[PDB]
Amino acid sequence: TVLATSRLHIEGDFRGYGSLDKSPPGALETLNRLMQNNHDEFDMFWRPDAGHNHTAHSLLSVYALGGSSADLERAYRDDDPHQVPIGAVDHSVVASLKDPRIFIHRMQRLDQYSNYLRFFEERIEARGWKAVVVEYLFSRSDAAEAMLGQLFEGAYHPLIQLGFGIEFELPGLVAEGLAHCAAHDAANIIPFFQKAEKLAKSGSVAPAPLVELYKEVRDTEKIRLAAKMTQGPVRVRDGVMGEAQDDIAAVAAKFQVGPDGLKQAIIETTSCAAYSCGGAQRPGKVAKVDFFFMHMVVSSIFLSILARQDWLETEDKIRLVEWKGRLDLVWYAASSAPALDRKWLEQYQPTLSAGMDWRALYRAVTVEPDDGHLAKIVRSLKWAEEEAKGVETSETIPVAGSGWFKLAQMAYDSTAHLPIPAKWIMGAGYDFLWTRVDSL
Amino acid sequence: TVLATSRLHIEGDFRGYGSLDKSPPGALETLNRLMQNNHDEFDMFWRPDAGHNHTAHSLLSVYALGGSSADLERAYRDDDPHQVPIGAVDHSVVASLKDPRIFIHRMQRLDQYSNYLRFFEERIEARGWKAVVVEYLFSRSDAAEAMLGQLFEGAYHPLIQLGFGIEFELPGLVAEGLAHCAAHDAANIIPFFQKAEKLAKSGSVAPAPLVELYKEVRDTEKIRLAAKMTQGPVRVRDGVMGEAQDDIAAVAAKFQVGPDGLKQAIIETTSCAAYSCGGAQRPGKVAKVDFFFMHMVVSSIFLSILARQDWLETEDKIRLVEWKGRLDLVWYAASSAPALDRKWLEQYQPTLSAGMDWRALYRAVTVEPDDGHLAKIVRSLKWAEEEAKGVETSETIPVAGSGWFKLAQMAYDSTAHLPIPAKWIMGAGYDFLWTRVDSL
Ligand SMILES: [Fe+3]
Ligand SMILES: [Fe+3]
Repeated sequence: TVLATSRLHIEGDFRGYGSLDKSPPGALETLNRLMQNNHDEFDMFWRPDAGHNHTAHSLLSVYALGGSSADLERAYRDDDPHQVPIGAVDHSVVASLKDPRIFIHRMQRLDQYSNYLRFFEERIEARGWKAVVVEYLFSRSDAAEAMLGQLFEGAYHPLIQLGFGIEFELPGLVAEGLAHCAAHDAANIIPFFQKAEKLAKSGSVAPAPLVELYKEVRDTEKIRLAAKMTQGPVRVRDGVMGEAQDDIAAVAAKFQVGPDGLKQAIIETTSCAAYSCGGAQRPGKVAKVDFFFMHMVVSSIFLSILARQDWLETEDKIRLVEWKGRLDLVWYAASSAPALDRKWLEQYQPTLSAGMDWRALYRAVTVEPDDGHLAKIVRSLKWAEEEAKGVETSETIPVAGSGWFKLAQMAYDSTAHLPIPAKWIMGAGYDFLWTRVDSL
Repeated sequence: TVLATSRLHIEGDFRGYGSLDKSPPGALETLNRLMQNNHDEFDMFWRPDAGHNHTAHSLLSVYALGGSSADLERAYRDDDPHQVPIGAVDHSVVASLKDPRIFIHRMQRLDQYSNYLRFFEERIEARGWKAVVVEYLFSRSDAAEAMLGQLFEGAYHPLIQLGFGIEFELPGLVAEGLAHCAAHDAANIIPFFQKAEKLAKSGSVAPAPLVELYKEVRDTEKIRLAAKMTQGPVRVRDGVMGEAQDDIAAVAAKFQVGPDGLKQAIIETTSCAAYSCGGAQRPGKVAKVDFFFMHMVVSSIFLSILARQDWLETEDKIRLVEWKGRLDLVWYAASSAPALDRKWLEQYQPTLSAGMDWRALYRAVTVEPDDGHLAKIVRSLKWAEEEAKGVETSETIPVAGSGWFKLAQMAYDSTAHLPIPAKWIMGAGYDFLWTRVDSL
């Protein structure tokens, strides 16, 4: 039986957070065709590590930046490597997932994506997508607490997938996000979240600004050196969580958001993530942006979007921002906690993007061969500028004002005209990775 | 203390199995300097999966094919991505490794490579490389039995590393190989070897020709479909061993070598591996060689070399070839057990390599940008021609005579002038991987 949920159709003139120029005629038709092909044909996971399908992200971000049909076609073709046949659905597995104990038991296995997708499309057909999201992420059941930890997995890819689904109110894409969240392999971050939150709610831990928690991670040798360069995509699971889970959980417990603090906590987390990207440069080297710090920035727009959902309690919004800010510390550790300095972004001189404004940089991004991360980071940075409107740099807000566009320029300048593997440095704290980077 | 073992000096006439032209003057001095630099500066593992450092393989193979200094420098620069800083040695761990229970206990952890290297260099300094290899692979201690399974790990890279060391009688390279063997992460192949051998020695399993065991793997649906395309580097651990270990153990138990069978078993295993490579083609597609089948052929020369060692008993030689032939069945399964047909290699018309002899193919391979697999597969095929001199195709020997060189031509034609990722098909049985291969 075909479900109306399985049909992804964007209609009306909503073109995304941080949108500037409207896409020219033809773009929406192209977007709907490609989003549906990707939905129907392709799995969420194309390899065991760092194998998230970015197709939907690249399409929606290029549309939000005002890309034409041909720019969307480029985005789709550039993500050919992310596109592999979707796994066969086992319909008796899908029936059995109604049982919360079987639902939980089958989580954290990549090969279950297509079974969770059918399950969530059926549930969303029966209830709204809103009711299903509350049931499976925010209802405090054993299932939903596991799902909430899973949401941040793999440097925030489930969060990003559900984010887009919620942003465009696309039921089928919300199903993609929930199924991604359920199936994502575990980095042993759930006990990090549980231990950090317990300490945070105990009354034994005084809050501290996030900027100081980045510093504690760097200054704490056991934590800074927990990850190893050659652990690659499993640095969090085998390093930070393997060796220092309790230690970094105690640091993370110090990130505590007051009941009126949701907006400021989004700016604080986003500003620190942006500081990460801009601030981890080396003397005598061209600017490069850390691949992981870039995921910390791209995911920030989805905290802003979830924050404006009327069906979601303020306390759940705050909880999302707390957990994201705490895992930002883990990703900072996994890059070997590089020294950050406000000087690099302040002093940065744009090259390829010299003299561009947002509209010209958006345009330049729509035509740039890329897997979608460029469009995603520049859109997050435009949105951050609006979120943090009238907030200036302070001891606790390291990036603000003209900083947001400067980082977008740096991300464009340091990735344009390069093959994918050369675009982003894979852990700015590891000295050896800077020997493969150009000297000024 | 500096060990004499730590210094790699290749001196004098010996230039490798299947060698033809002598390298011109200057090459030996370049080879010694680069082999030493790689030995002292770089780890064995540069990422957690498919992360083996091929630098020593690419150098020694290019030398054996008669490459000059410039060709060896090319080989070294092409393997730049394989070259990351060698791990800090813990000297108290090194002293503890003399205890066989601590030895066993720290096995199968990649980050121990440098610790096992220093241990094996100290032991080889004291006793000689030959005594240390017998002790740690062939003495049937607990440690040696675990090391013998590890030898075949990651599609034969420890076997290859040790093989080169034994071939050039290079103490320090023997130590690299034994340390690689100890540290390699486990794919759950040890229980496969144990189960297959217990069945073979039981008296209850009749021997069958290897080519009929490839057929049985293909024709047993539970074995053929155990591996999944998107399991990628972990198809063996999570697919063939995860789902079908007992099943494929029972097939592999039928490969049994009699006490006078060593030479014919090397020829049989090498011929079935070559047949894998040349025979897994598709109608209407350009020829491509499977990456894993290529590893099955390149490893085959090191069985021939181990077979000629005076210090190793015939029993042990026979046991190596048995285990290798049995695990070739597992790698065949992991590529989805593609249909094989002798017609493809029989009918193949060389393109780039048309009209070349071995000397000209060797010369062309010395200059081809590559990570070392091209030089390794063409040398194993030349050596296979020598090993199998006077053996013709039969019901059990599916490739012989002119087929060895014809496969070397196909490997050259199908990989030359392509970037590394386009060179070898990563599982010839998976229909989807052929949609990215050029049509005729
Ligand atoms: Fe990503
Ligand atoms: Fe290899």
